Amino acid sequence: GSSGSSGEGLDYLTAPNPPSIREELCTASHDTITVHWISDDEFSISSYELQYTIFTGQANFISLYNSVDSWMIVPNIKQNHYTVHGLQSGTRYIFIVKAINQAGSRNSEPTRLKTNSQPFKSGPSSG
Repeated sequence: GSSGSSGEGLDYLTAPNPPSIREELCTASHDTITVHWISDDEFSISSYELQYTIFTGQANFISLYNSVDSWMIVPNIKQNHYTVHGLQSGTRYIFIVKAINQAGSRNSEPTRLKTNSQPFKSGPSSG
Protein backbone atom coordinates (compact mmCIF):
# COMPACT_ATOMS: atom_id res chain seq x y z
CA GLY A 1 0.00 0.00 0.00
CA SER A 2 2.47 2.63 -1.18
CA SER A 3 1.71 5.85 0.69
CA GLY A 4 1.03 9.01 -1.29
CA SER A 5 1.17 12.76 -0.71
CA SER A 6 -2.15 14.52 -1.30
CA GLY A 7 -4.57 16.58 0.76
CA GLU A 8 -8.16 17.53 -0.01
CA GLY A 9 -10.26 17.47 3.15
CA LEU A 10 -14.03 17.43 2.68
CA ASP A 11 -14.79 21.12 3.19
CA TYR A 12 -18.29 19.85 3.94
CA LEU A 13 -19.11 18.94 7.55
CA THR A 14 -22.86 18.45 7.22
CA ALA A 15 -21.94 14.81 7.84
CA PRO A 16 -19.11 13.04 9.70
CA ASN A 17 -16.49 11.35 7.51
CA PRO A 18 -16.98 7.57 7.18
CA PRO A 19 -14.59 5.50 9.34
CA SER A 20 -12.34 2.78 7.92
CA ILE A 21 -12.83 -0.59 9.63
CA ARG A 22 -9.40 -2.23 9.45
CA GLU A 23 -9.63 -6.01 9.10
CA GLU A 24 -5.88 -6.50 9.52
CA LEU A 25 -5.93 -4.74 12.89
CA CYS A 26 -9.18 -6.32 14.09
CA THR A 27 -8.89 -9.47 16.20
CA ALA A 28 -11.17 -12.46 16.78
CA SER A 29 -11.50 -14.35 20.07
CA HIS A 30 -13.62 -17.23 21.35
CA ASP A 31 -16.48 -15.04 22.56
CA THR A 32 -14.86 -11.64 22.03
CA ILE A 33 -13.90 -9.55 19.01
CA THR A 34 -11.82 -6.37 18.80
CA VAL A 35 -12.69 -4.21 15.80
CA HIS A 36 -10.34 -1.40 14.77
CA TRP A 37 -11.53 1.68 12.88
CA ILE A 38 -9.13 4.23 11.39
CA SER A 39 -10.19 7.81 10.66
CA ASP A 40 -8.48 10.90 9.26
CA ASP A 41 -10.74 13.52 10.84
CA GLU A 42 -12.44 12.58 14.11
CA PHE A 43 -12.23 15.99 15.77
CA SER A 44 -15.85 16.86 14.98
CA ILE A 45 -17.11 13.42 15.99
CA SER A 46 -18.52 13.87 19.49
CA SER A 47 -18.71 10.10 19.98
CA TYR A 48 -18.50 6.81 18.09
CA GLU A 49 -21.16 4.10 17.81
CA LEU A 50 -20.61 0.36 17.43
CA GLN A 51 -23.20 -1.80 15.68
CA TYR A 52 -22.84 -5.59 15.57
CA THR A 53 -25.20 -8.45 14.72
CA ILE A 54 -25.11 -12.22 14.26
CA PHE A 55 -25.00 -13.30 10.61
CA THR A 56 -26.42 -16.69 9.63
CA GLY A 57 -28.28 -16.32 6.35
CA GLN A 58 -31.53 -14.40 6.76
CA ALA A 59 -33.97 -14.61 3.85
CA ASN A 60 -32.27 -11.50 2.47
CA PHE A 61 -29.63 -9.10 3.78
CA ILE A 62 -32.18 -6.35 3.11
CA SER A 63 -34.87 -7.87 5.33
CA LEU A 64 -32.59 -8.01 8.37
CA TYR A 65 -30.73 -4.76 7.71
CA ASN A 66 -34.23 -3.31 7.40
CA SER A 67 -35.15 -3.83 11.05
CA VAL A 68 -31.86 -2.30 12.19
CA ASP A 69 -33.66 -1.31 15.40
CA SER A 70 -32.89 -4.89 16.44
CA TRP A 71 -29.16 -4.54 15.79
CA MET A 72 -27.05 -4.04 18.92
CA ILE A 73 -25.49 -0.67 19.75
CA VAL A 74 -22.81 0.35 22.25
CA PRO A 75 -22.43 4.14 22.65
CA ASN A 76 -19.95 5.98 24.86
CA ILE A 77 -17.10 4.97 22.55
CA LYS A 78 -14.12 7.32 22.74
CA GLN A 79 -11.51 4.94 21.34
CA ASN A 80 -10.32 3.48 18.03
CA HIS A 81 -11.13 -0.09 19.04
CA TYR A 82 -13.98 -1.54 21.10
CA THR A 83 -13.91 -5.14 22.34
CA VAL A 84 -17.36 -6.70 22.01
CA HIS A 85 -18.23 -9.23 24.71
CA GLY A 86 -20.99 -11.84 24.65
CA LEU A 87 -20.43 -13.67 21.38
CA GLN A 88 -20.53 -17.31 20.24
CA SER A 89 -17.55 -19.48 19.29
CA GLY A 90 -17.21 -20.15 15.58
CA THR A 91 -19.91 -17.72 14.48
CA ARG A 92 -20.18 -14.91 11.94
CA TYR A 93 -20.54 -11.34 13.18
CA ILE A 94 -21.07 -8.21 11.09
CA PHE A 95 -19.80 -4.94 12.57
CA ILE A 96 -20.67 -1.41 11.45
CA VAL A 97 -19.04 1.69 12.92
CA LYS A 98 -21.18 4.83 12.62
CA ALA A 99 -19.44 8.12 13.39
CA ILE A 100 -21.56 10.79 15.07
CA ASN A 101 -20.89 14.53 15.23
CA GLN A 102 -22.64 17.85 15.82
CA ALA A 103 -23.87 17.64 12.23
CA GLY A 104 -25.15 14.09 11.86
CA SER A 105 -23.95 10.51 11.52
CA ARG A 106 -22.24 8.35 8.90
CA ASN A 107 -22.80 4.59 8.70
CA SER A 108 -19.73 2.73 7.46
CA GLU A 109 -19.76 -0.41 5.31
CA PRO A 110 -20.56 -3.78 6.95
CA THR A 111 -17.40 -5.59 8.03
CA ARG A 112 -17.81 -9.36 8.31
CA LEU A 113 -15.83 -11.00 11.11
CA LYS A 114 -15.66 -14.50 12.59
CA THR A 115 -14.56 -15.71 16.03
CA ASN A 116 -12.04 -18.41 16.91
CA SER A 117 -12.99 -22.05 17.49
CA GLN A 118 -12.31 -22.21 21.22
CA PRO A 119 -10.44 -20.17 23.87
CA PHE A 120 -7.03 -20.97 25.36
CA LYS A 121 -6.83 -24.49 26.79
CA SER A 122 -5.70 -24.84 30.41
CA GLY A 123 -4.03 -28.20 30.94
CA PRO A 124 -4.33 -30.69 28.06
CA SER A 125 -2.33 -28.81 25.43
CA SER A 126 1.29 -29.14 24.31
CA GLY A 127 3.34 -27.31 21.70
